[PDB]
Amino acid sequence: DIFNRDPRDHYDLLQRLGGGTYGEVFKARDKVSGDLVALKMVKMEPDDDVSTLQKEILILKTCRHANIVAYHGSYLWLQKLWICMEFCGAGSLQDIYQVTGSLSELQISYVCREVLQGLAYLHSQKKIHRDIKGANILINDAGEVRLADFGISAQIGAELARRLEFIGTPYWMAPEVAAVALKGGYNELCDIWSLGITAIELAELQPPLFDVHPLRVLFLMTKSGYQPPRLKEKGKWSAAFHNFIKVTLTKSPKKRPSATKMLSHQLVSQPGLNRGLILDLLDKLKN
Ligand SMILES: Cn1cnc2c(-c3cnc(Nc4ccc(N5CCOCC5)cc4)c(C(N)=O)n3)cccc21
Repeated sequence: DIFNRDPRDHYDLLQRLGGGTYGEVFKARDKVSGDLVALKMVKMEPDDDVSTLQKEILILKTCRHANIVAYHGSYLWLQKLWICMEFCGAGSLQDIYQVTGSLSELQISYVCREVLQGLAYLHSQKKIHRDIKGANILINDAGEVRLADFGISAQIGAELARRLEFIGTPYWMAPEVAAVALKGGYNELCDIWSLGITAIELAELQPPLFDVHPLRVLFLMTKSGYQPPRLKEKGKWSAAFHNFIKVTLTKSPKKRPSATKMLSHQLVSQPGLNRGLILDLLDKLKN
């Protein structure tokens, strides 16, 4: 399950794909088969013991869904944990929309249906993703949509920095999460709000209030009179898209619909939503 060797023994490391609080991701090629993979490297600390690593690796290996990037294996070498996973050729939806411009309503509908399928699985497994945003939803060359990981709980190494990162960038978090370090707590329905913000992000190239200082956003979003965000151009979008934003962005978590409930919403249960819509989007990259 966890190899005691340098990942360089089995893989040719190619370009750095990106990074963040979750670690550094590299594109790699299997030396024998020639197949491409992604390797995420995380620096281990004196508290990351192998018993805890073993426990978290078994969860990484058993949490499997078609809409979540598949785990392939792992290596622990010179205080660095490397996680081998499926390679998503087109990168994240953020990498895509920062070239193509805004996604169409149908493209957003398909992405939301695919993400809701992933979230419904994670929630049935008593997990909360807590990291839904365009940069964390990956696309392969076939137009398939996959969550980069199962969220903040998939983090082995530097978990606290990743868990607290939203405080400096809270734009995608539900009001109940933004009320950090207060009595409230939250549940899996915070993921539904984050999916609603993400649908705005794909339509507008940034989440609502992205230009506002993160500490002012935390302050406003948790005020009693906070009005949940809306799409900026009423006319460009249909009544179904406006309603999907209205219900996913319900301020009270006790009134917000579940991932399974959202899967029957008119926007995501409509005919013709398939990977072909994202193949059309990836063709825009060529020009
Ligand atoms: C939280 N979080 C966010 N991202 C991840 C990832 C992660 C990140 N990037 C990936 N690939 C990738 C990135 C960029 C591009 N370019 C294409 C051409 O335009 C420029 C961008 C291509 C592929 C992959 C993967 N599996 O392939 N995974 C892994 C783990 C956690 C994560």
